[PDB]
Amino acid sequence: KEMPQPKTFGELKNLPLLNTDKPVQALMKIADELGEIFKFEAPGRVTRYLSSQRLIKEACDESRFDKNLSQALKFVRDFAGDGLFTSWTHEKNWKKAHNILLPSFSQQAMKGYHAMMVDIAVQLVQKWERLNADEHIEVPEDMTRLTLDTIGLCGFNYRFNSFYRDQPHPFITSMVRALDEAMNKLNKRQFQEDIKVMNDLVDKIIADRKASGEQSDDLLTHMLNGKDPETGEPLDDENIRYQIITFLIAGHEATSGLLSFALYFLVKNPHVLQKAAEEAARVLVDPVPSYKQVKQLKYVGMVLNEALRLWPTAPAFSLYAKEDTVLGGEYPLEKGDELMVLIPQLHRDKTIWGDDVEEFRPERFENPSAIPQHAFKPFGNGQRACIGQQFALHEATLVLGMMLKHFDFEDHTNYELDIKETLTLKPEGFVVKAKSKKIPL
Ligand code: HEM
Repeated sequence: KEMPQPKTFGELKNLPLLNTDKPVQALMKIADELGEIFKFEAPGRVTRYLSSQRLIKEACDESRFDKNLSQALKFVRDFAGDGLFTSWTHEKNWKKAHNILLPSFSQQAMKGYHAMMVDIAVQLVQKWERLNADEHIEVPEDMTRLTLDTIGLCGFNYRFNSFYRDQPHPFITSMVRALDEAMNKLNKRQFQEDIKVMNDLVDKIIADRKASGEQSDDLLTHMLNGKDPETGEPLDDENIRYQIITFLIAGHEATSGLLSFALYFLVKNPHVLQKAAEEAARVLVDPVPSYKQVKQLKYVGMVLNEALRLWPTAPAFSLYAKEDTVLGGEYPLEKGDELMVLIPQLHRDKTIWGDDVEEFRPERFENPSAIPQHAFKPFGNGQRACIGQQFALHEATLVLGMMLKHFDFEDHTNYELDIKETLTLKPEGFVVKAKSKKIPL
């Protein structure tokens, strides 16, 4: 009835406990010790971290709780503005952009993005085909080049050409710098300059596109042509800019993390790699994968969901109570009280997944309808769930399928998993060697 709480440090309350490079991983250990709910205080602030499916299912009831803008999201809003990710559900622009963009992110819409995804995926595979025998792959680095360039191409038909450079395109440098600064706040001169670099490029492309009248298969065309069904209003140019920034900010790192963790688990589990590779060989019979082929990569899809189970790459989200309510029959909350969903702990709930939760077993996802509601939430919840979920999974399934078709992989360093935390998670320093199977591409 009384909620556990970890060590306090006087006026600093619990804050010193997150004085670490790996706060989510620290929080998982606190959850291991304290159980399914604990209080966590800082000077300004109180939240309650939830870890069990029993309480998280209640937290996911949208009549009772809505998305909160956590401090991290408030700092990100300095450059992501009122784009979808950093808006309250009640802001007019959240609803407008959500209504306009939702069908442009459906599974069906992936058919329209597929050619541009393949363009970047082929660039990645060709890079690896072109390595000499003495060389190796920097996995999260190459995965981030791929996802950034894919979201730039599908997002606004802009080529960052990340596979042509050691130093990233200057927009990328400013975006990555801007993100780091917002996370570190949890400089100012550089922050403003980096914001300006982002707005300038994105505003220019928007202005260029409106001028030429060109129609493309990208999200920018959808946003220039879209009208909110409720009001009949379009998004204005400022908000369109924030959405483009948001697709890059929200999408690039979580998706490259997922591809990196999935390859990690595959090289650490050779039997699973071989089963995934046999499927990729059977299904991807053409030098350029089709949309329909990617959809037949069922076990690759299971591999990706099981990677998201263990290390969901956007690991926590924040909610507030809409009205006074009692959580789990035991914990009274007041209107506005905050909850944090700790997704890696949720995904380790032994009452749902059985005792073997640390084991990498894609077969858990063989029958998606036996996973209970709200047991598996790597893309968040309800109407504030990831709008990019189909995009991320189509991209990851395509790319992983191709990697497994085209190369054998060696964990040549016997890499020890080290999870770096930013807004997202990734296996820092993960490296492999890939030997080409010499299959046409
Ligand atoms: C595997 C990769 C990804 C993961 C694990 C992921 C995860 C998430 C999660 C957990 C949220 C909810 C945030 C919260 O409740 O505060 C979210 C929201 C969002 N994501 Fe993703 N994401 C991924 C990829 C992407 C991609 C590629 C894009 C864009 C193309 C994207 C765009 C967005 C947007 C715009 C939102 C806000 C949606 C709204 O609230 O209306 N994400 N994502």
